Amino acid sequence: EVETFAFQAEIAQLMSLIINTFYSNKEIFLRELISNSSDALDKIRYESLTDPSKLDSGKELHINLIPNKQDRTLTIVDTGIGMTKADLINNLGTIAKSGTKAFMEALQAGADISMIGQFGVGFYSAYLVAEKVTVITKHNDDEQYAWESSAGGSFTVRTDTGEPMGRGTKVILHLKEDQTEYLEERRIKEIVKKHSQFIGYPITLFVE
Amino acid sequence: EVETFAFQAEIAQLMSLIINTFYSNKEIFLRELISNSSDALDKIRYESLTDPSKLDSGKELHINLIPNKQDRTLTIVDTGIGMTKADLINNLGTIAKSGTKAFMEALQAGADISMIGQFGVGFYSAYLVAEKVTVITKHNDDEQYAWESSAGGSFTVRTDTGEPMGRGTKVILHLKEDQTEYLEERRIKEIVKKHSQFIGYPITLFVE
Ligand SMILES: COc1ccc(CO)cc1O
Ligand SMILES: COc1ccc(CO)cc1O
Repeated sequence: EVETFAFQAEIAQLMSLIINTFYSNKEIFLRELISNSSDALDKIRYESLTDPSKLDSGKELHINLIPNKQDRTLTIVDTGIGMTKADLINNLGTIAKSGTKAFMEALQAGADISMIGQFGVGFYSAYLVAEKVTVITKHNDDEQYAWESSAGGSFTVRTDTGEPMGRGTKVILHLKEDQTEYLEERRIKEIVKKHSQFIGYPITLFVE
Repeated sequence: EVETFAFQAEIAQLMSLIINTFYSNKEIFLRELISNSSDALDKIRYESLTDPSKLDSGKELHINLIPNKQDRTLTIVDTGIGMTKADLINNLGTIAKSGTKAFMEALQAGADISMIGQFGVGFYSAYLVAEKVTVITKHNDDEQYAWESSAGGSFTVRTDTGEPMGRGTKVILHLKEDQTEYLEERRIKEIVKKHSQFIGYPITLFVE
């Protein structure tokens, strides 16, 4: 049982734009995914200030970076707040239609793709590097779900009976054939150091 | 009926540090307050996607900048989500103790005060320019409250029976004697243009 949904027109346009614009500085995708992860870790920390049972699903607040050259995947795992099914369907908890609008008009006033996260839709930068993106998420208030899209106007949602994760979000990036540099330890380290050096949670880069 | 609370030690330390460090680039305060405003406007927009009655307290999503040379105040008004009394007491909805920690260790690794918002405590930059800060807030789920602090380790909270605001947050900056440049139309315009030019909500600068 997989449900299939249409992107809103504006999100589908943002995805096309990210896929089709010539734009070399693709590396920013990782910074955007890590920021999303950091935000979501903040949220479950905040909630726990007043209800410490929120952390019964896992006390450790962190980010893992898991490359796999065999599968051609880069996985970003957080133990953040997670998303409900509703949040997942509703553009991964974003205000994506109005974010896309403000981003498009910025690209007019001399902005570039790297500024995507200022418009609150930095998730979609995944599509600079990935041909397909799988999102596994678990929120305290809901079940574990898998979201999936290879773009082209539609995404799926299914209840995930894969590995329970306890709480958080896992972004699986099925990388384009020409973007495997993002599987290299050296290169991931460099991008993390460049763009993500003041993140307030441990970021562990796994090794193969 | 005014309640008086002690800052957590770490927040009191952050406030001292902002007050006491020699640091010329004070203008960043406005960017930080506007970002907070933008975040809070995003939140009430998000909520409204699924419950349009959230906007019964006011449909218009915007930011006003109100200088007053007579009172020596600069007011930043948003129609964002607002804060509950609990959020207000608990460091204006922030994870300020762990934010302060990460900011302090950054200031070690060659970071500067302007990077305060990356640690999620950019509110406290108000204290670059203001000797006293009053926060009026109204959340859909609570009453209107006034928060007040001139730093020195303590803040007050009272239920505000002043002008009903419907929904949002109002930051009143009682400016230091030597910081009145932030009341000048020209200067506010310049800072908004410099630092806050891709905010996705109208920002109206009032005139005297
Ligand atoms: C709310 O949590 C999240 C939401 C979206 C994303 C996407 O990168 C990651 C998260 O951790
Ligand atoms: C959540 O709303 C807010 C919280 C804190 C501040 C502080 O600048 C402004 C807001 O609008």
